[PDB]
Amino acid sequence: GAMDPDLEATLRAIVHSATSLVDARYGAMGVHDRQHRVLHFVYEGIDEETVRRIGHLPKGLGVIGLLIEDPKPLRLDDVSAHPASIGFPPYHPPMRTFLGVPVRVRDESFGTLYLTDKTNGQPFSDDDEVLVQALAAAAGIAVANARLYQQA
Amino acid sequence: MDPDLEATLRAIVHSATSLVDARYGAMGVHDRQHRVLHFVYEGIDEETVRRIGHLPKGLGVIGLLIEDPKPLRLDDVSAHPASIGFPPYHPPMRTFLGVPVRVRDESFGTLYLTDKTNGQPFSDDDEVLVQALAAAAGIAVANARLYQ
Ligand code: HEM
Ligand code: HEM
Ligand SMILES: [Ca+2]
Repeated sequence: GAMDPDLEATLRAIVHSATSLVDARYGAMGVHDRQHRVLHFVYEGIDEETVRRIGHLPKGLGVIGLLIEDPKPLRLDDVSAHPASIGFPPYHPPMRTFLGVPVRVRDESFGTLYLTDKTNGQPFSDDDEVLVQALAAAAGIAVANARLYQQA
Repeated sequence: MDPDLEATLRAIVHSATSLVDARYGAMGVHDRQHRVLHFVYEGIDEETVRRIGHLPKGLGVIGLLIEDPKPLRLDDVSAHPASIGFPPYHPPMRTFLGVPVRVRDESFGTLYLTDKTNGQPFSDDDEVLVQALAAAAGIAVANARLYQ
């Protein structure tokens, strides 16, 4: 099923603001069920043709997985050099700098919010982290409170 | 009143205020009539709150925001034609950014900030960020409304 439309609008807006305000080239959010299973994937910074070429959506593997069990923020300067990295699939843009956070409400997990490749070639900042966390928290509020499906 | 909602709305106000680096931030939630249902804020000391006495009714620029729900971003709130004025003992405030707190179906209130640091006006960036936070608040309110 498609995401509830208000939830989707809210999540795309949160991803866009996060991406813009930390000056990331790419931004993404995975929306999960309560068991960390990826349900939806919201992103920006990649053109449609490149999206078609990559083909398959992410499974929430590699570095992204770390955000789920160690729910504190993670910054890396060369994300795919991390030993948990699965690697980029064919056609995916190479990415180096990373800032990622879990999306939570209290102790419930709702997904992940992560950004890559700060445009000045610089590492993500402390201020960037704090902002990203606040956005994630807002995202957790949206997902937790989102309208559940209803038959006509 | 609702305590877990109230705490959610306060967290959103805190996020808007601190991230934009405003001195003051508020959210007002109204009924279909416009009776206030929630008014949460930060940046003003309890002593000044008592001095003001009466709660806002949602007039002036806020009223405008209720009437025409779209972002409103001003160098000087007192200079807007729809400005009603501050009551006695209210802290002076000058720069203003307000956005609706809403979902597609309905708008429930207004999230608003004043007096960005160093006397600077609120930016487009600030406005977009506040809209994103407000939207999350809008979902939380909608969910609460859904109570029978
Ligand atoms: C635009 C925002 C995006 C960001 C910030 C992002 C970031 C990342 C990162 C950091 C990794 C893993 C590095 C590692 O652990 O090896 C990854 C892997 C991956 N990405 Fe992306 N990516 C984005 C967009 C996309 C899109 C649009 C697609 C597909 C349409 C995609 C498909 C994949 C796949 C299949 C993997 C392999 C790991 C997995 O299955 O989870 N990505 N991405
Ligand atoms: C701290 C966050 C606050 C902000 C950002 C804020 C801002 C504002 C603004 C922008 C106006 C409209 C001015 C105009 O239209 O000319 C206003 C008016 C008003 N304010 Fe505040 N305010 C805050 C807190 C308070 C508090 C704590 C109270 C007292 C309980 C209060 C009481 C009022 C009253 C009575 C009005 C007159 C208009 C109306 O009734 O809605 N304000 N304030
Ligand atoms: Ca540091």
